[PDB]
Amino acid sequence: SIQAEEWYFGKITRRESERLLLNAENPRGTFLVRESETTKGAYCLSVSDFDNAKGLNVKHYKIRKLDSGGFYITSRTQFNSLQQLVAYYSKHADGLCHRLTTVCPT
Ligand SMILES: *C(=O)c1cccc(OC)c1OP(=O)(O)O
Repeated sequence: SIQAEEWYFGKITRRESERLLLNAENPRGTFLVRESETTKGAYCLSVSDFDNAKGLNVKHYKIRKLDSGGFYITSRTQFNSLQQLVAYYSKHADGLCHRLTTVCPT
């Protein structure tokens, strides 16, 4: 159950995800997963970042889910569940702006 997950914010808008993530107290990698605004069946991983060029900012990554079963951001790297995907990206930055660190505070 992905809805049981504390990092799953469900049906919130992209603007709302940015409002929650653009809090000065959020370190790099603060994140949440929400439904995509327009892609049916896809989730969206919203992640905070920070650098001297952009300062505090937010990145969004589409998470696909196949009827065939797998969840992924890139088709080359798939998982059996959204939870496993989140766990993998909490250890590997790979192509993301930062590895996932802590769940976005309400
Ligand atoms: C996720 O689906 C996603 C990925 C990349 C960019 C955006 O919006 C900027 C995004 O959020 P969405 O709700 O528009 O799909």
